[PDB]
Amino acid sequence: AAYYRPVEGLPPYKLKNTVGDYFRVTGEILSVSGGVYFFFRGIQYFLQRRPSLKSLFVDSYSEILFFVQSLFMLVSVVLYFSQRKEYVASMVFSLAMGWTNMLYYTRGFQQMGIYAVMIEKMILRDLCR
Amino acid sequence: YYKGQTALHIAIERRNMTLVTLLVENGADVQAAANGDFFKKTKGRPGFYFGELPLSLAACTNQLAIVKFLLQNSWQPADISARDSVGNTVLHALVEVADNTVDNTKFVTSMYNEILILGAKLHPTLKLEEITNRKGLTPLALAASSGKIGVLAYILQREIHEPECRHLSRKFTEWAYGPVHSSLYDLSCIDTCEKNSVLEVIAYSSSETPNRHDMLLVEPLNRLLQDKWDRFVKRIFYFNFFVYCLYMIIFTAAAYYRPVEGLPPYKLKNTVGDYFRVTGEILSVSGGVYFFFRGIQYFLQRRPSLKSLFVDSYSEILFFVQSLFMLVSVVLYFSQRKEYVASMVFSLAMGWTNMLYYTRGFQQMGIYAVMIEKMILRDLCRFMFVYLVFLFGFSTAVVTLIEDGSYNSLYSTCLELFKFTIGMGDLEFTENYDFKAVFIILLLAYVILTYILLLNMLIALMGETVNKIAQESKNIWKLQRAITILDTEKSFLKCMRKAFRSGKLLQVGFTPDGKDDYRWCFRVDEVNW
Amino acid sequence: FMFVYLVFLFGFSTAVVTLIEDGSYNSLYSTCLELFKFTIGMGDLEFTENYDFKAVFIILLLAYVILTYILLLNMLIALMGETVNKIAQESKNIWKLQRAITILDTE
Ligand SMILES: CCCCCCCCCCCCC(=O)O[C@@H](COC(=O)CCC)COP(=O)(O)O[C@H]1[C@H](O)[C@@H](O)[C@@H](O)[C@@H](O)[C@@H]1O
Ligand SMILES: CCCCCCCCCCCCC(=O)O[C@@H](COC(=O)CCC)COP(=O)(O)O[C@H]1[C@H](O)[C@@H](O)[C@@H](O)[C@@H](O)[C@@H]1O
Repeated sequence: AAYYRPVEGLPPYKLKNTVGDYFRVTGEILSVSGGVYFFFRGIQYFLQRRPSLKSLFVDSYSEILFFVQSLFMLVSVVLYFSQRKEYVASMVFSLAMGWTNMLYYTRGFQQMGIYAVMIEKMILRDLCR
Repeated sequence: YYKGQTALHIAIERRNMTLVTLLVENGADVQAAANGDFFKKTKGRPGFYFGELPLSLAACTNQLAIVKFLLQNSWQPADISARDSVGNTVLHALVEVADNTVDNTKFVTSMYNEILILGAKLHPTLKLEEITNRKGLTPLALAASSGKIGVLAYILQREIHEPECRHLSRKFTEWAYGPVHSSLYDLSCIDTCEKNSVLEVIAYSSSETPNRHDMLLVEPLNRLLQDKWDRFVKRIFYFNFFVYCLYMIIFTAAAYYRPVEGLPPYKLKNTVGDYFRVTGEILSVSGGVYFFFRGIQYFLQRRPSLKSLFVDSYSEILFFVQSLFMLVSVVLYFSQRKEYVASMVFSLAMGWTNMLYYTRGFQQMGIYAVMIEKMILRDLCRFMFVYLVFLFGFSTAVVTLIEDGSYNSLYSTCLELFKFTIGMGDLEFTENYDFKAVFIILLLAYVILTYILLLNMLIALMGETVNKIAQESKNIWKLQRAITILDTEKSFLKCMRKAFRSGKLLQVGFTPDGKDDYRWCFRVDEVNW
Repeated sequence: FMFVYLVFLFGFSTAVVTLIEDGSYNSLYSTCLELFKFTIGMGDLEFTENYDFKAVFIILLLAYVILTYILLLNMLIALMGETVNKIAQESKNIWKLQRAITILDTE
C-alpha cells in the first residue's frame, strides 16, 4: 500500500473506475486497522500492569515499540485527512519500525531467539557507551 | 499389558533374592515369554525396553548372584543364548541398557565380563559373543552402531590373564623387553565382518548416533585408520586430487574459449584450436557424467532420509549438483539455446569451490575447511534473517519516501543500501527530493544499525563459535578421513584385497578344543616403566 | 587462508569472465582484479553494462561477496583471535630464545 501511494499533492485522493485504486485503498484500510489494533493492545498492556518509569523503560521494550509504530500510523492518518503531504514522513517511519519489529517473533525459535536477544542486549549496553 | 510377568520376573525385579531362590528351586521356568506391550522397546512411552527374558533382567540389574545361580538349575537349566522377539541375547541387553557414564560403564563392563566368561566355561563350544540379533548385529556392532561408546571401548581391548581364558581376550601382551611392551589386537570384524564391520557402522551412521565423532578416537581404530592412510590410501587420495585439479583446469579452459556466435551447436573447422576446444568439452562432460553416476551410487547404497540427507553428506550433494548443472548445460547446448552458458558457469563456479573437498587428508587445511563449513551453516541461517529484515525495511522506507514523475524501483534502492555493507555507501544518492531530513535520518539509522552494530556483532559471535568448536573440528576431520579411507578400500577399482593388516598370525595357539588359532593380530609397541 | 581465498577468487573470476564477452573487463586478469577489489572495500557490483544474463552475473557477484567479504574475511579475524589467545606464552619463550641467540652471536 505504501509503495504504490499516489504522487499528487494535497490528500485525500479520490477513487476512480479502475481496479488498482480499490486494491490500494483496501491495503490502506487493512494497514490502518492493524495500526489501531496495536494501539489498543498497547493501551491494554499498560492498564493491566501500570509499571513505573524505572520499570517501564527498562522492560517491555517490544510493547513500547509496537505502540510507537501504531502512534506513527495514526499520526499519518491524521495528516492524510488533514490535507498535508507530511503523512508520508510519518508513514515510512512506521513502515521501517514495522519491518524491524518482525524480530519480535524470533522468540519461539531457539537459535534465532538467542541471537536476537543477544543483539538487543548489545544495542542497549553499547550505544550509550 | 504385562504379559509373561511371572513370579520369578517380579522377584528378580524387586531385588528379593529369597523369592528368586525359592521360585527357581520350586521349578519356575527361565524361558519366560515376557512379551507384553509394556515390556517392549520404545522407552519414550511407559515401558521396559530390556525385558522378554529373565536372564536379561538378572544381568541388567547388576546382581551377580542370580545369574551365577541359574547356571546349574535344579530342574531346568538356563540358556544364555536364548533370544527375545528381535533376536537379542543377554549380551545385547547389556549393551542396550548402557548410558555412557562412568559408574554405569563400570557396572555394565563387570556384568558383561562375568556373564561372558561364565557362558564360555559352561559351554566352551559356543561362541556367545558372535551371536547376531534380528538386525544382523553382534553386541560389538550393536554397541558401535547405537552409540554406546563406553561398552565399545571396553570390548575392543578386553583381556583375561588366566589359563584357558586368554583365548577369549582381544588384547594381548605377548612380548616385553624391559620397559617395552608389544601389544596385540585381534581386530576381527573391524576391517570386515562380511556384512557390517565396526568401522562401516560407525562411519556410515544416520547422524543420530550421539558418539559417531568420538568412537574413532579409541586405541585400535585410530591406529588402524592411520595405518591404512599411510599404507595405500594416501597415494590414491592425492592422485585423485591431482586428477580432479586437471579436470577443473580443462573445464575452465574449455569454458573460457567458448565460441561467441548465436544458436549452438557450432561446427568444427580445418583449424587446430577447435579440436582442442571440443576435446576439452568432451572431457568436461565426461567428468560431469562420472560425478553424476557417483552421486547416484552414493544415494542407492545408503538411502538416507530427509532428516539425514540435508544434515550430512554435503560433499556428495554438492558434487551431484555440479553434475546436474553441467548436464542441463549439455541439454541446452544441443537444444539451440544461449542459456547453456548460465548453467555452465554455475557448474564451473561450484567445481572450483568444491576443490575445498580435498583439504581432508591435510591436517591443518582440513581443520580449517571444516570450521568454515560449520560457520557457514550455523551463521548464515541466523545472520541473514536479521540483516535482510533491516535491509528490506529500510529499502522500502526509502523507496516509498522518494518518487518523481531512477531509484523509483525497490531493486535499485535495495542495491544502494546493500553497498553500505561493502564500504561503498554514498549517504547522498538523490537530490532535490522531498523530506531531506527524514531521508538522512533513515540512512543514518540504517548505517548505525547495520554497518556499525550488526557486522561487528557478527565478528564477535563468530569469535565465540570459533572458541567453542576447536575440538569438534578435529573429531569431524578424523571422521571425514575415516569416510575417505573406507570408500577407497571398499571400491579400490581393481577388485584386490589390500585391507588386511598382518596376516594369519598365530596369536593364541589355543582353543577349548585341542587346536591352535590364527586371529589377524595387529601389533602396537608401547613403552612404560 | 590464501588457499581458500584463491579458490573462491579464481572460481568466481573464471565464472564471470566466461559469462561475459563481446567482439574491457573481458580478460581474466582484469576480472581477477575487479573481484579482488571487493576485499579492500572498493567493489562496484556494477562494473559491466548491456551484457547478457544480467541476473546470473548479479547472482554470481552477490554470492562471491557473501562468501568472501562477509563470511571469510570476518572468519579470519575470529581465528586469528583464537590463535593469538593461545600463543601468548609461546611468544615470550621464543623472544627469550631470540635474545639468547643474539647474545651468543655478539659474544
Ligand atoms: C526510524 C527507525 C528506527 C528503528 C529503531 C529500531 C530499534 C532496534 C530494533 C530492535 C528489534 C528487536 C525488538 O524490538 O525486540 C527487543 C527489544 O529490543 C530493544 O531493546 C530495542 C532498543 C532500542 C526485545 O523486546 P522485549 O520487549 O521482549 O524485551 C525483553 C522483555 O520482554 C523481557 O521482559 C526481559 O526484560 C528482556 O530482558 C527484554 O529484553
Ligand atoms: C552459485 C555458486 C554457489 C557456491 C556455493 C558454495 C557453497 C559453500 C562451499 C563449501 C565448500 C566446502 C564443501 O563443499 O565441503 C563441505 C560442505 O560444506 C557445506 O556444508 C556447504 C554448505 C552450503 C564438507 O562436506 P561434507 O560432505 O564432508 O560434510 C561433512 C560430512 O561428510 C561428515 O559426514 C560430517 O557430517 C561432517 O559434519 C560434515 O561437515
